Amino acid sequence: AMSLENVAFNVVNKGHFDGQQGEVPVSIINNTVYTKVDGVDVELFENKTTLPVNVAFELWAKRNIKPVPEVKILNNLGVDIAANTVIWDYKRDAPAHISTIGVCSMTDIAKKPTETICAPLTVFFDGRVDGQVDLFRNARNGVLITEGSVKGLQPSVGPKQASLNGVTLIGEAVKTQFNYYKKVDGVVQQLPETYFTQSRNLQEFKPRSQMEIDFLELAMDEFIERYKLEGYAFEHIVYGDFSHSQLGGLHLLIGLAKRFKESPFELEDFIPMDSTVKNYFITDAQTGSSKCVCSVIDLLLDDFVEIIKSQDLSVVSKVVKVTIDYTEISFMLWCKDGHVETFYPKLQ
Amino acid sequence: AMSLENVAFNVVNKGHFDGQQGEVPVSIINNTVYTKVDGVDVELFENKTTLPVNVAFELWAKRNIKPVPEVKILNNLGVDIAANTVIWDYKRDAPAHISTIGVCSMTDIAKKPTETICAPLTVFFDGRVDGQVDLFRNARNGVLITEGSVKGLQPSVGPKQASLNGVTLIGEAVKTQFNYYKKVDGVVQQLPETYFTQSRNLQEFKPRSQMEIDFLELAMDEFIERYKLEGYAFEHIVYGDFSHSQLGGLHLLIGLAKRFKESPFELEDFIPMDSTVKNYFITDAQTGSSKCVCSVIDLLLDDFVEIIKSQDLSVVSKVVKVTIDYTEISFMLWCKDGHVETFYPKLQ
Amino acid sequence: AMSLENVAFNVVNKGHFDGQQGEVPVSIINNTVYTKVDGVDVELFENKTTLPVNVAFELWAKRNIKPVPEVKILNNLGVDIAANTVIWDYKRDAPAHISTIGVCSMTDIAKKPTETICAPLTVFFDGRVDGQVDLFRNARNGVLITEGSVKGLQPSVGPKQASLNGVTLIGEAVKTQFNYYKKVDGVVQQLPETYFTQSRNLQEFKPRSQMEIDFLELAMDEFIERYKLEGYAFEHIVYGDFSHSQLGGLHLLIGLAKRFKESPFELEDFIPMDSTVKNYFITDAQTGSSKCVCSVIDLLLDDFVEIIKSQDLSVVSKVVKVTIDYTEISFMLWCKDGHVETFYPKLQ
Amino acid sequence: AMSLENVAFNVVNKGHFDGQQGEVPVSIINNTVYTKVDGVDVELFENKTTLPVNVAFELWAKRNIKPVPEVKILNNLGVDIAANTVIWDYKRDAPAHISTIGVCSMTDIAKKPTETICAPLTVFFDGRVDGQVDLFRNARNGVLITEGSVKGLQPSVGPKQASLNGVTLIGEAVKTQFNYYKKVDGVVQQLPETYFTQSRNLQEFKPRSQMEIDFLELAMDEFIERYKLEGYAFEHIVYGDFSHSQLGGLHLLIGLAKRFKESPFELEDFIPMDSTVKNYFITDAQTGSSKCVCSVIDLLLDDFVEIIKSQDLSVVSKVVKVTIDYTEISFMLWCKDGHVETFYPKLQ
Amino acid sequence: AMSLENVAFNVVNKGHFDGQQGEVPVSIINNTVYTKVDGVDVELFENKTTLPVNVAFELWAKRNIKPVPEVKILNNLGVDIAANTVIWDYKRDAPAHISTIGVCSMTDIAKKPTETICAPLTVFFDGRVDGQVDLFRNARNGVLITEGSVKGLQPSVGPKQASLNGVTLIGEAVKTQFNYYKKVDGVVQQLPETYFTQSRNLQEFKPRSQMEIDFLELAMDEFIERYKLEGYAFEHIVYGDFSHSQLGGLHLLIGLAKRFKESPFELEDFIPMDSTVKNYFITDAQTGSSKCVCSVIDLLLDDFVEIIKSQDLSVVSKVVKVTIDYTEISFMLWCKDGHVETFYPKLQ
Ligand SMILES: Cc1nc(C)c(CN)[nH]1
Ligand SMILES: Cc1nc(C)c(CN)[nH]1
Ligand SMILES: Cc1nc(C)c(CN)[nH]1
Ligand SMILES: Cc1nc(C)c(CN)[nH]1
Ligand SMILES: Cc1nc(C)c(CN)[nH]1
Repeated sequence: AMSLENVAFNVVNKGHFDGQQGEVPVSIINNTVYTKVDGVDVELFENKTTLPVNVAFELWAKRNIKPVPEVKILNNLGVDIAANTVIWDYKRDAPAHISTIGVCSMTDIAKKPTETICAPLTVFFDGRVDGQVDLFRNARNGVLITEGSVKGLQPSVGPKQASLNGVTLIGEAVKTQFNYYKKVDGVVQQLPETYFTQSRNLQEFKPRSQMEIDFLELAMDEFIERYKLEGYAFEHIVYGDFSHSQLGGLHLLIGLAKRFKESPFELEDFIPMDSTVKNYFITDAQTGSSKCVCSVIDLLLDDFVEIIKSQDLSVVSKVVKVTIDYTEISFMLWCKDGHVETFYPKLQ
Repeated sequence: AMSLENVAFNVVNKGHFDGQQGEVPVSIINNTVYTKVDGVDVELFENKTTLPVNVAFELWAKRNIKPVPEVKILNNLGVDIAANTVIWDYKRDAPAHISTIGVCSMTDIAKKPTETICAPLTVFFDGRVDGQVDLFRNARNGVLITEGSVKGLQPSVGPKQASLNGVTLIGEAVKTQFNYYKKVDGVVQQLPETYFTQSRNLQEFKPRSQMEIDFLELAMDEFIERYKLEGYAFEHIVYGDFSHSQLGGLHLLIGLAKRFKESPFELEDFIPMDSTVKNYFITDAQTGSSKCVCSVIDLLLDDFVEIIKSQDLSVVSKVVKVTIDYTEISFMLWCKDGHVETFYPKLQ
Repeated sequence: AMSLENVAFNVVNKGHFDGQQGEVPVSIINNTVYTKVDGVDVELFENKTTLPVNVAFELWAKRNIKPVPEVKILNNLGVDIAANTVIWDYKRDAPAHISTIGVCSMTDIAKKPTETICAPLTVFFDGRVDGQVDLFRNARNGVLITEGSVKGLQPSVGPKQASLNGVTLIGEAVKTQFNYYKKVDGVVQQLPETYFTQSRNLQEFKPRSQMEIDFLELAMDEFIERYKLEGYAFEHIVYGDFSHSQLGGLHLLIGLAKRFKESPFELEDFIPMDSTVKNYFITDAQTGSSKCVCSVIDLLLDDFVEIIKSQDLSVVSKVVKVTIDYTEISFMLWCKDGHVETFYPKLQ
Repeated sequence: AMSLENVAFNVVNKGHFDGQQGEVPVSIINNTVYTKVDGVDVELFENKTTLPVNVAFELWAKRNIKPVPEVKILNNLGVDIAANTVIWDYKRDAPAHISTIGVCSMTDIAKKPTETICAPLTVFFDGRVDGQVDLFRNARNGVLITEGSVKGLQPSVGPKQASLNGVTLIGEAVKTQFNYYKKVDGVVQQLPETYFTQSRNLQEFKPRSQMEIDFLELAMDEFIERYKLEGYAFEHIVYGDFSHSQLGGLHLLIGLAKRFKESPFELEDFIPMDSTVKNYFITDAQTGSSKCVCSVIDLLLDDFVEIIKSQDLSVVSKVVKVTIDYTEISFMLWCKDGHVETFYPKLQ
Repeated sequence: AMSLENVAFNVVNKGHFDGQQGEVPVSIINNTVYTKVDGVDVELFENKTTLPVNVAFELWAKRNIKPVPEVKILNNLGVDIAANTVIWDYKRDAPAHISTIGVCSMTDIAKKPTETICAPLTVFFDGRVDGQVDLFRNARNGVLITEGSVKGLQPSVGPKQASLNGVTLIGEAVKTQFNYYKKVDGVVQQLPETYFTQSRNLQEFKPRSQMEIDFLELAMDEFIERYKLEGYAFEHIVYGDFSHSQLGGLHLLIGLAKRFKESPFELEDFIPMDSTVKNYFITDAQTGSSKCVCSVIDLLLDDFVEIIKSQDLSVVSKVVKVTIDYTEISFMLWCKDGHVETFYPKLQ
């Protein structure tokens, strides 16, 4: 019994769509939904999507308010659509998926994921919702998350963090670590062994290991001494070189976080979306060092050290493929005389 | 139980809002309402009003589909709002009135016209709706239309024509001639003696008298001979003078209609709204004669002849006030040697 | 090697997309594409679709410029997408189908219809394009049109008319009558026996039989006499009754065409799309007779007479199902004393 | 002698509308007003209102630049319109009122508040403007503010703070505490005894009493000990419970301010407007505790303690009505064994 | 070989336009350019200019990514257009100039600055680009910047700072100090002796001299004592007077920076553009002191002290003209009894 005024009533009275009965007067102008409160219009939703305003408003109101996988993880697993929920992409302020199943009459391709239209699409299933583990078992393509064991199904432990209403966090009052399962053409696939990105911000970066605590506290030459990193080009790769017009390295988020405490810099997010590897046009404010495409990855420093220390350094240039967030990331490894020159997430 | 999807269901299934239950999926883009019909969007309403798209859509769906007074008549009588209906202005493709009573939650100032908010406004009442003659009796300010007698109330016979879904016509299968009543501060007013404009189109003009039949069939000098119009400047005023750069006269719609059969002309309606007197920037295609503001009135030729023949012609210039469509229309009368030079609906 | 400036170059220089090389400067404002011609912007395309302006522009430039099936026929046959072409819906000024195959990078779901994404969709194939009869043979779901015989495939003769650049016509210099074939899950279907709508306009209606020539020339009571139509309510159904406030019958386009020569009327197309049965809110200008939902079908009068004369008239009300344009159209048959009262394409 | 170019001249040259003579070239595109400065367009005003761009621009330029009552106070007193000024709502970036009196030709319902149209509306009068105390005396409905005594009129001391150009503050160089007067139907009404909200921000919260200084400095169990708050559920109500998936209590702004210093949290203002009680969808970043509708009020902790300590605690659940900012706020009081379980501003 | 999809490919893959070959699917909706990434639209550019969206997108992608003169300097020198580059105005998010030369087909007035159309316009030339010093020599009107000497041309040393991707800085890894040259009507003009504004922010203000270090550390009466500023009204002019309703003085950015550390204030930038003298509507949050037009200049305190100490103080009021950023700034000097009362950048 869906309607614009009923979705708006739910937004005004419940903070989101809660299936409540009622209507509030709504007015649509430009790409913004308004409601009349004591004679005047009050903005409820500014549409930043490529969907019609009322359709985007309904999808946002029907967004999942439970901790869910980060959009980069769902994308890396090939999720096309979600079963009976909307995964809201908070970075893009838009639905993570084009179509829906049992959510909105305008975007729905089906009411239930068991409809033959869904068979070729990778449907996201949530084991926390009743019947969705069974729906995953009968779906030809899909990705399932659960809080515990699924009889017979071999699990893949996902990252510790999940997104709750746009806030990435490692849950204390809620579970954020899920078991992951994937199926392609009716067959359960073996999810690869993988590292996970840490999903930290540059402004509120917090070290998550003793190595990371030492990197941020210690000076460059003494940290490299303590962790036996001589010859691995951490000076260029992690710390960054701000001496020439073109900024050198600076590919690990922790390096950007360290630099940020001393002097500010501009990071232009020219493809603003959640992704395992991010690309920024960086301009260092202090020196004027800059780089058009500086690929940045947020790995735990211990994981990055483990990755770089497990490479054969006897070749000038090669592609090193590492599974991170379930996807294969290609790193360009440059060496000279058995020592690393640079190691960066390869720009395709 | 109003909603956008329910108004749209009524539009799609009943042609207008009929109070039916149901919903159809709707999408709003730009200022247009669309509905999904077998996978594709079909336009239902393009907003040409200054109201929000969804609000205009609802008001148009809730328009009065019965023959109603033309907007120029309602305006001339000072109608501010209508009781429990929407008068759709088809010349502007917008609601004739700013607010509503018992129609739409966004535009409603009241649910019933008996609310004290309505007392200072001239409410339009329709005797054809049960209880509205009584509502008019208790309203402080109002305009009432009826098909027959109202006990005690002295009627004012309105024009023969009414607007049915934007089509002005003299009804054969429906009654279009109404009795009119008006109240100002609780007192039933004596509506003045009035002429009525004929509301005819230039393209499909039809004569409504023998004088009008003769005007369109006979040549200029023989019509003026037959009707003793010598010295009344019908050559300039009605027929029009296309000999100089500035078009002479041409203020009566019948004259424009006659000219139209021989050669076409451009009429720029720069204030496109329903009004007793219309103003056009006219460019005659055959001669190139033109005039920025050519005021045009559609009076029955017999009425215009009666008006001009009842004027004292012994003064160079004066204002002749005529009650047309219940309003006072000032005309400018120009004379010389006891004969008319020009007579036009005055530009203020 | 697709681009906005290249599509625009093709539009400006070839009238449509012809695969030519070149670019013209383009500017996009509002929902309109402009091109600079000697210092000033000239409109090329105004987007009336729900797609992004540049995407709609490309699809319209890449429209099929050959006579193709009318959108109502494709819809009735369940066509979801077209193979390597765009069917432009000129009644909606939008693409007939949501997605494309080998046409535009933004709307493409595949490059070739042989991709497994297309298997569950009914793909439209054009025998006039090389290899498309073979593509239809290997497609699981599809609709095929041809100019002649396909070995082994039993044909279904389609209507005489086809749409050429939005102009429906029976071709003299081009073939417009196609053989139709359909497959559901790999099985060649037996297309039902069907009547066809004539797709005529009200303004330029032309009779296509002696019965139709007689209907338009003869008076009501003598036509009904000549064709033994006494007791079939053609007076109400076809001719129309303009005596009461609610317009009676008027469900056959030929009747609207006949009425149109005597007096004009307003037809509000509230669901403006190509369909076998059309619904209009009609207001007769001469009488003021009106009806919110007047279903109108354009059948050849001989076909309508054959349909109504082949019905059992011994029941008050029943649903009469007729295959028209390959689809099942429900009609409502109302009888009394063995005679027809009304027979109209049923409003669901 | 109003004009768009004259309002723009005043904005460019005086920072607001100052009644100066002159014009600057203006261009309107989208919903933004621009001015040409040395060959290029410079944004003057981005319209975020539901009014036409030029109308909103004029109202914003004509905004009151003196300390005025906060919009929540005016709303709580039922103010419909202001006399000869615009109260700009900085939180909504729109005029606080639909219409004006003597301000803008597009929004004006009258030029002077003495016009009969204003009689039924509660007009806001400013005693600091000459003649407005007299206008209030003759107005049927209205709200008056003054800096001192009005002969015969019994005053209501308002809050210490007022809004100056969107900045809420307790004035040192200007008076921000006003006397308030209200009239309904020609009769001066007795304004109730009321508490006042403190209007503080979460990010720049400052304690305004020794109790508040102790709440922010002291730990939970020692503050409750010092102020004899045992059994009043301040642990749940003020401090907040972040242990379960649903966040417990957290209804006093000071509690949110204390929590904010330790760890951040998201507050979704889903009805973004000035109001005595605010509703937020809160997501605690540290724990993942969340609540869809967390009603938040900014009372001085001493006032909240006085309110909760003056309640009978011998009932399971009841509505406690408290006058705050002149309006009656309903609080839901939940008790068990003579002790408080929760006390929150009741969600209607 | 320019195209929208090629500019977008360059933005996605290089961070800006780099002349690379390739295309990415693009969609334009509203005034925003999007690209499809794994099924969903990702925003590439939100148009805030008065140019068409695709044109602004191309100009922004083709922006100069090298340290360039700040827009205020180019404006002060009368620059109309740039040679074969786009100077992006980051404060206005728009191109600094209306037209281009050899950049975009929509905005280009010429391909090379040697075309007679450019002769009357002051073209900006960059000596760092090959052939541009020669182009300047043959241009009738122009402004040239270089890193070193130009044979025969007498240089003007510009400011230390330049804008790199919107970041104003004094370069360490890149040169930001340029030599400036100007030509009017084929004749090299002598650039005047000039002071330079420091281009500092209020939030991240840093002292650039011992006098500035002392101003920020020392109290008002002791700083004035140390620098012999008694009688120069620094208390009013630089420190600001927040005691009356109208804020006194506060015309030097360093004064606003000092005040900012103690208490916050609102600065309304009503003409948001880069300029030597800025105008703000300031509201002090602590006191409620305010001023509609507070002209603010960021001079090094030593330079401002030198300017004010080099004035004759024996007149009530006079205009003091000082060349700053190459332009003549008029200062209003008010004196009494041989002492300064106020000294502010005169509001024209
Ligand atoms: C997360 C979110 N909420 C809203 C109201 C939006 C629209 N910009 N986005
Ligand atoms: C009379 C009318 N019908 C419609 C669908 C409109 C919107 N332009 N106006
Ligand atoms: C058939 C058609 N041509 C054009 C240029 C359009 C856009 N309204 N539609
Ligand atoms: C307070 C305010 N000033 C302006 C220019 C606006 C428009 N967003 N709002
Ligand atoms: C500097 C800049 N980049 C972009 C994507 C814009 C559009 N707002 N402006």
